[PDB]
Amino acid sequence: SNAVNEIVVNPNATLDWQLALRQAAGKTDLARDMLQMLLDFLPEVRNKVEEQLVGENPEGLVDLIHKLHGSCGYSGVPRMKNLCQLIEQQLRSGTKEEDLEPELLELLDEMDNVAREASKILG
Ligand SMILES: [Ca+2]
Repeated sequence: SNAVNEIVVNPNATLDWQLALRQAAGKTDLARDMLQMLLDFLPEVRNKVEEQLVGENPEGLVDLIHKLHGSCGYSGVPRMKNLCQLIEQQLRSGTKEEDLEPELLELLDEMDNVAREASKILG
């Protein structure tokens, strides 16, 4: 099927600011900076994921997804973090990379969703 999942069950599945604060010593400034740094990293990941999706077989995909997974842990982006877990764990279990295209497309979508939520959160 061409379809991927576009249902986000609740906007806190995209950005959970109370989770973000809980991971940043309860500090607004640190949670701010960590979210900013995540947003500034996403385009590098987007570009690699797009290359993968069009058959360029880029080097370093799983290691970059792993890095994004870790980065998510410093903030509060549950859907994104879990997408990274799905992608990496499937890749580690030997799944052909082409089979994971739906999750890669969902990750691209979630990058946009996170940016939208991030642009509002501190007002
Ligand atoms: Ca922590």
